[PDB]
This record gives sequence, C-alpha cells and structure tokens, in this order.
Amino acid sequence: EAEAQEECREQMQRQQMLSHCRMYMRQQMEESTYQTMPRRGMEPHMSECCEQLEGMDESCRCEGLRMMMRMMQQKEMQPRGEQMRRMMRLAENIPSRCNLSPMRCPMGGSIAGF
Repeated sequence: EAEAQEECREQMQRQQMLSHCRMYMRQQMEESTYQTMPRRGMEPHMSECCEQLEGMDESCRCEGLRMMMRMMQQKEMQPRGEQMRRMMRLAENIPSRCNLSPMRCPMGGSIAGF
C-alpha cells in the first residue's frame, strides 16, 4: 500500500461514479431484457461510469474498483441471484472498456502488471 494511496482514495470521492453506476445496476434490472451489450453503439449507461475511472489515475484505478465495488453493494446491495449473477461479467466489462495497460497497482504492492 503506497503512501500515495491517499491521493487515490481522496479522488474517489470526486469520482461519484457510483451514482450513475448505481443507476446502472437498476438499469440492469430494467435492461434485463436487452442487457446483452450490442456492438452497435453500446449502452451509454456503462460509458458514464467509464469516464470516472478513465479520469482516475491509473494506480488509483486499481484501488478505485475495489473500493467502489464494495461501496456499491454496501450503499444498496440489490437482491437478486440469477439476474445480477449475469451482471458480474458485465460489471468487469465496464472497467475493461476504460482499462489501460496498468504498470503497477499499489494495492498491496502488486508484483507483475496487476
């Protein structure tokens, strides 16, 4: 855990992506029909949160998802087994879209390219 972690954690507050992100979860509920992300112009809902990570420092991005993921469920752990289960894969895809060759993640002093 690098001392610069504070910069990351602090910035996370600014990155209030969880608001739109939370909306995305709800969107998943309604989107339960079309949830399958189409190549032709993907859903903007996901893109909304994408900018936040994308705007968040790379090293901070690692901690961001971890903190946000836990915070998301904590804020309002949506109740759903089969439905949300599918969302899991989609969830990882959201940050993939903004993901970028990460050199090192100060999250527990990663070894390889986290």
